[PDB]
Amino acid sequence: MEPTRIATNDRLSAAVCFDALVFLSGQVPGQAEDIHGQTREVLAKIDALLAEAGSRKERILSATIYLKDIARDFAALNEVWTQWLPTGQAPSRTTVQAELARPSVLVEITVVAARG
Amino acid sequence: MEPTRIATNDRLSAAVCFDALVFLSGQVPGQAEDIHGQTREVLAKIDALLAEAGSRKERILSATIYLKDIARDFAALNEVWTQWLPTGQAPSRTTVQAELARPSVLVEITVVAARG
Amino acid sequence: MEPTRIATNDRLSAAVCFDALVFLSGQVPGQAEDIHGQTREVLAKIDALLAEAGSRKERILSATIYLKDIARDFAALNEVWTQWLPTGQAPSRTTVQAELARPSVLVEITVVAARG
Repeated sequence: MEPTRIATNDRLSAAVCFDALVFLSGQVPGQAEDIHGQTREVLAKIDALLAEAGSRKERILSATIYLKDIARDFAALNEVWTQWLPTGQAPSRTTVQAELARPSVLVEITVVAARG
Repeated sequence: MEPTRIATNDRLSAAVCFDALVFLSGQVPGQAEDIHGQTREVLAKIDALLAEAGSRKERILSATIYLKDIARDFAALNEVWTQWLPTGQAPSRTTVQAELARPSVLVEITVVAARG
Repeated sequence: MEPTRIATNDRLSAAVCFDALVFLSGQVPGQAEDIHGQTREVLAKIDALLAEAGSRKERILSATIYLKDIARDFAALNEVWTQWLPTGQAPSRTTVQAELARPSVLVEITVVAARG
């Protein structure tokens, strides 16, 4: 009956759990400068937060994927994304263009998942 | 306790169901080139997925509506949207501008709904 | 087993409740023209809708924050946002750039929360 939080700072919590649902903050890349690397890094951060929250990649319910330049980077995003997903178990998905908080960030992904 | 999926490909599932919730992938138009036609087509695709997932238009919980050109197309979007909705039963809604994966796509809508 | 609605018009309901979840429509500012004022006003509108829906600021699960100009206004948004949040209880959050329905709107925030 109470939300619980993982990795809280003054602006956000990396994850909020409520009953059987896990809400992740939008994840941004690490040090990669290129789209492939950055997508890999975002997805790695998501996989770790899912684990910490009692979920897993197979239990993702929805992902919204924000690309700084969707025309330029959609193909690379899809390549890395499809490799990362568990086979036959893709979530619902929406991919749109949006500038992110820093101009060097090319990709940000926000996930909602089911706790196990 | 397990998500189920409808129309899964290598990138996404058109719908993911979990308990009493239905998460739809962002729906894009069919063959229409114009905003009115494209909005009608997106909403038709949503109505079919709601049916397949055990929901209905009256049970939509939230919609995020992405317009390639919000200044240009907000009025047309609203015309078609309000016609399509069941009377007195509009969902929560957010409408923002975002380029979609192809430049010819003017509108994309992502819905979360309650299973019946 | 049925969604309930708060403040329904022909396009949207300000809030939709379903079981223990509250889905708010994207909230836009009041009369403020500046980013600080507009953010304060959006957050005030959210706090009122949370109250009406049986929730509260401490029970927010996720927020998506849309900025017309993320480079310009991210710092001001964060200042007001962090002041408004209950201490140690920040939600999951995603902040991206998107033009809103009127050019004078600088900020719009969409919240999902847990009913108490």
